[PDB]
Amino acid sequence: HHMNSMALKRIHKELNDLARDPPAQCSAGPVGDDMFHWQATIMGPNDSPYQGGVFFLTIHFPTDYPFKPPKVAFTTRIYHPNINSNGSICLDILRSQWSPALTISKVLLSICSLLCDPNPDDPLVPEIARIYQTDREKYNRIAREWTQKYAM
Repeated sequence: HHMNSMALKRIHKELNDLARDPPAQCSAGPVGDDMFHWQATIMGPNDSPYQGGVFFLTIHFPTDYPFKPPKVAFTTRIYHPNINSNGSICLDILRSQWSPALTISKVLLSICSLLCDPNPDDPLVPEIARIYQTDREKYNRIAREWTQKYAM
């Protein structure tokens, strides 16, 4: 017979790799004994208006990982064009551009990259995209305000 544990082995591998080479601002791991449900924490990137913030996420790996992406959501509020009040993240690799070559460390690094470099032309929060496009000084000030309001 078969053992059906290859997703679990992949997730374990990815967890061990994460400990040895952490994406710098980030921690992540299983909530308790369930390897398919993780929590994560992202410290606001230093050259970003989220500096000083601590943002919590949930990660749910599918049973057929790595052949489908993990489902990742923010649980902390953030002022960003691509992350909505439900914590949903608009990031290509979590949708059409997922590859089984990717890993949770790559996903966390890409979220951090998104925090630094929003994609305002593919928004989940259209006002925040508008402010980003038209008045970056205002965007950074409000993003700092919200970091202090919700993420510190």
